[PDB]
Amino acid sequence: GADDVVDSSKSFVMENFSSYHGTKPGYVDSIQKGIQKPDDDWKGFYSTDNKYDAAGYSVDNENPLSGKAGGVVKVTYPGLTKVLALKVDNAETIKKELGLSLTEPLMEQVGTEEFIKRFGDGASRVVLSLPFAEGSSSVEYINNWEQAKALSVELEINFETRGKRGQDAMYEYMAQACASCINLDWDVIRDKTKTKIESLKEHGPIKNKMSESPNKTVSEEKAKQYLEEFHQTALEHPELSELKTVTGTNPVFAGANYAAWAVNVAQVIDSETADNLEKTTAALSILPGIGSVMGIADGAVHHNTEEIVAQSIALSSLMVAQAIPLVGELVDIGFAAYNFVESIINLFQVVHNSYNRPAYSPGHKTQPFLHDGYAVSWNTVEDSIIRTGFQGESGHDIKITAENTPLPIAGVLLPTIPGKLDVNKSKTHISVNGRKIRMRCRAIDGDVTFCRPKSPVYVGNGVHANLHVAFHRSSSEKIHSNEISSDSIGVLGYQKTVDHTKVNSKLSLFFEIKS
Amino acid sequence: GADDVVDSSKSFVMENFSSYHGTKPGYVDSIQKGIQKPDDDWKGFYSTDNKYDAAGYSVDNENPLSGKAGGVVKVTYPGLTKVLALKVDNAETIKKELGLSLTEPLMEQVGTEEFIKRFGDGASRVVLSLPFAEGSSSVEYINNWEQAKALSVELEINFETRGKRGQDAMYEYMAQACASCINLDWDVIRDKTKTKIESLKEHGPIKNKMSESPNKTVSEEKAKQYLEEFHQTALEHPELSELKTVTGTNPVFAGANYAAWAVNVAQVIDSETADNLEKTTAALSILPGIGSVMGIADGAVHHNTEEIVAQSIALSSLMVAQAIPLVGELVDIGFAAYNFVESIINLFQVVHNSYNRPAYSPGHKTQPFLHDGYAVSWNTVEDSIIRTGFQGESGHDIKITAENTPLPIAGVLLPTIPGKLDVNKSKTHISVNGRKIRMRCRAIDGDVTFCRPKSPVYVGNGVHANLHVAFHRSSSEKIHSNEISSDSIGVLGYQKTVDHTKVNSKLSLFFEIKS
Ligand SMILES: NC(=O)c1ccc[n+]([C@@H]2O[C@H](COP(=O)([O-])OP(=O)(O)OC[C@H]3O[C@@H](n4cnc5c(N)ncnc54)[C@H](O)[C@@H]3O)[C@@H](O)[C@H]2O)c1
Ligand SMILES: NC(=O)c1ccc[n+]([C@@H]2O[C@H](COP(=O)([O-])OP(=O)(O)OC[C@H]3O[C@@H](n4cnc5c(N)ncnc54)[C@H](O)[C@@H]3O)[C@@H](O)[C@H]2O)c1
Repeated sequence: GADDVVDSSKSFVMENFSSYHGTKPGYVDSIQKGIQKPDDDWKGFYSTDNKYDAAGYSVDNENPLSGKAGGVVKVTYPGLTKVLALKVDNAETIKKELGLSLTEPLMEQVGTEEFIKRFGDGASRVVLSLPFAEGSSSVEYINNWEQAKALSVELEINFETRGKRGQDAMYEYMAQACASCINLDWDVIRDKTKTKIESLKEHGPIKNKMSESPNKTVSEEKAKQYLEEFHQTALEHPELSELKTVTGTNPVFAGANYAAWAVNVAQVIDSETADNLEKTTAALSILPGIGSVMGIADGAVHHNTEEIVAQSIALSSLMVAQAIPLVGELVDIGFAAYNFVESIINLFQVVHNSYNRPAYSPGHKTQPFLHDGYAVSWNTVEDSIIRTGFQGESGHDIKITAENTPLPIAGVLLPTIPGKLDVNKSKTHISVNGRKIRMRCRAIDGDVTFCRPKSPVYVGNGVHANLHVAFHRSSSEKIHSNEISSDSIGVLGYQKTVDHTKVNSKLSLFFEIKS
Repeated sequence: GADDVVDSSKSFVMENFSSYHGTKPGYVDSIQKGIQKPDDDWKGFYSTDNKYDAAGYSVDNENPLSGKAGGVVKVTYPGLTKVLALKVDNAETIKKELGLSLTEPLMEQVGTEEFIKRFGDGASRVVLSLPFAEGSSSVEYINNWEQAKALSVELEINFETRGKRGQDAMYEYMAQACASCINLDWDVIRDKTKTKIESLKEHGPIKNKMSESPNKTVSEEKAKQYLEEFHQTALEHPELSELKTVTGTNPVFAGANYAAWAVNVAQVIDSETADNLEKTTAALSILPGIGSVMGIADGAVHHNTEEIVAQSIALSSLMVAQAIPLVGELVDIGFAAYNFVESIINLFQVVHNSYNRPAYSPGHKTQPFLHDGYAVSWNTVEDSIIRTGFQGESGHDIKITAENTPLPIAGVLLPTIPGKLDVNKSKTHISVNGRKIRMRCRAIDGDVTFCRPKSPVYVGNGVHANLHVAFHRSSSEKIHSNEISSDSIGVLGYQKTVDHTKVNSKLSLFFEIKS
């Protein structure tokens, strides 16, 4: 009953149990006067244990994208509060398993004396606990509206009082979460951006380059052509010197990408959109290629300095202005320097926040490694863990497929500890659409066993494989932090005779040793 | 104990319990005389319930790729046999949970009187049952060597007696599994191939085109250039007319791809490799681009006629011959018409076998939909099922990420049955690296609700999202086969103002209604 829906390991009675609530502009002051009710099973006051998670619930409901953020308040229950952690979020299952009345709203029942007597363990009330979200270690608290009347409300922060532009106050606060960490000063970036734009517009070669602008609707291919030369010319400016160095190698940061982005923007911004930050943001947010200007690629935010960020934004701003008359419909005039910059700043902040949050990189846990047309991932989280300290076997499933045409899997490289952790050659195989292919595994240079499929393996649209790696433990001795050669399994795809040195496509699955 | 490792639902006592075993050339006749033993926990005789799965175990152990296939025999146990289905393949877990001696080999213990008395349910012996493989509905039987001595062995098929070339006899037999079904006559294809090659070599314009071959080591870029013109010229031949029509539209079947493939082959075939079928096959099997010649793309085998397959193979054969002197190292002479054709035929057969086997297409069950840089999939099989016939809620997790740079998720389109099956707007959200974004969902034209994220959603390397769709059932009435608008959920990525008509990247997740 209660075992099916309640997580005892994670429930607890606490004195002065505190949590956080994010609220909208206009209510930061009135909410500190008291919590009050402004499916039914879930009608309740919502808080979280994470204040920066609370912050995300503070944006003006009618302008969720660019709107103003209100604040975060701390709500404390005096006395003893019982946090009942739930293993399911289906209310009928909860009411049933907890033997509750299958009719009255779950939350309504949570605030009854009987319910508090039964699962409160002496606490004055009960607050439901649920995981905040997939990919979050935060929890979500669900307070019964009546019991919530006992909450003491204190202010955490009022983003509006910080008097900063856009959602700068909210994002810089959340950034406090990680003290890597992208902790940028947007006031500094906002100011450098304006200065740079100014210096660029008022610039000999740039103004000269502008002269040659067809300054009339031209074809898209000609637009990009002009834009790529403009970009090249603009990057010579002393103000964009660092950006010239940082964007020199990675192809994602090339001029063609800036030009591509610039024309794409100029194309979707009509006059009414441009005269609205919310409308600009919604328009820009669905465009591809924003990574070229943000300097984000290969899993890293490369433009992580106020100086380089401001040069990148100033650069695309100038180009959007050039692109508007060639492939647009409005007066680039303000847009490029006004809402374009305001909207893009906001988007950077959204993406920087994502990378500041703890997340699994490709090939880790059940997160896919996408590369060369292939998609590989550990079938389950348990699969990605190699347990140690016992004599025995273990199996590990790795899912494999390719996007379209049939691509080969040459085999798989596995890290070992010869004697302690070995490949179990008889249980290691790969099934392609069910055809269980046996593998010829051989120890190679450097504590790695290379296993090859006995027959050809190809994956693609409609064709998938399950790589089942079996390992053998010769002793109970725990593998130690030096023992295994590496922390990944390497699935090898096709062979490319590139760099005059033939090599395979490598698809890595990262593991952790435990127990 | 036994509940933890034994699947009662799938175990049974059967009279004359039969199964199949695939064996190597040289043993098809001697194995019919009796089963006899030629980790330890798993030492046993191996059979399966699928004869075409058995067939795959018949290839000459020293030439697993191109070698000769022996046969399949049927092994029958007289009397009553108890098939004990196992829920785990870890022998220590089995011996422990079944209270067996944790020392003696599991299989050794399976052939004891005591063990047969305990779990045989009166049957003369016990055979272990295990799922054959991930992606297979077949089972694997594990016979105790001693008890296996009672088996009656009958012949199913001897591929060698069929007297066909390569592994034609084995693959055409397996093809019998699906009676779509690629059931090709390789003798016919082999014969048409030779005829076509002949007609091409002895052909005015082709011979003329050959004349102009630099016929000496030229650069790779020049090689492809010559090869693309040669290809174009060769496709005009009356013998390759159908192939000219079938390869006209899909870019994967273009001449650049044939030329690319041709030079890639010529590049990896040295003399010793070329004089060995096993070595040729192993060499070719790791090359990319085989889908252009097989005519396989977008999840379908397009070249599915003996006529069109033979034209495709004849065409690449001619080109490999041209590519050898330009970007190779041997005498194209025999290779292109000898082992090249033998090896490629084998590879086609491997891939056709994959597509003949039941498999889940992208976006179905936990199989990923890969498109436009995004990777999306149902978190679990249960998620991909929408259950009906009850009043209540259900949640469905969809995993989302993109390969590299930050790409947007505009929102998600969901099929409904207004009144009966609705979107639960309060529980439907998307978490990006943990940031739980709420969604504005609105009913639109045609029994579809479009939900948009309240704030910008971008995914890419290091950034992932979990789309959690919540549905609401207003009555116990079962959704019927006409009710829901479609069988998929459509996640929308970036917007491309292509075809002068702007559209989003569409990523579909296919579901099934059940219960
Ligand atoms: N806002 C949060 O901190 C928070 C925390 C965890 C989860 N959530 C999630 O967000 C969704 C909606 O929750 P929500 O709280 O933003 O919205 P809600 O739908 O409950 O609306 C209540 C809104 O009115 C405001 N309000 C103003 N004065 C109040 C007062 N005196 N007492 C109580 N509320 C007052 C709240 O701040 C909130 O913005 C939830 O269903 C849950 O998924 C929100
Ligand atoms: N061959 C099959 O039909 C079959 C079926 C299901 C699973 N498997 C799998 O293939 C792996 C190895 O099994 P396997 O059977 O190919 O190889 P094995 O390692 O048990 O080797 C025995 C080989 O010797 C042969 N043999 C010849 N005469 C025999 C005789 N008189 N009695 C018994 N065996 C005789 C068998 O045909 C087989 O080819 C298994 O571990 C399992 O994963 C094989």
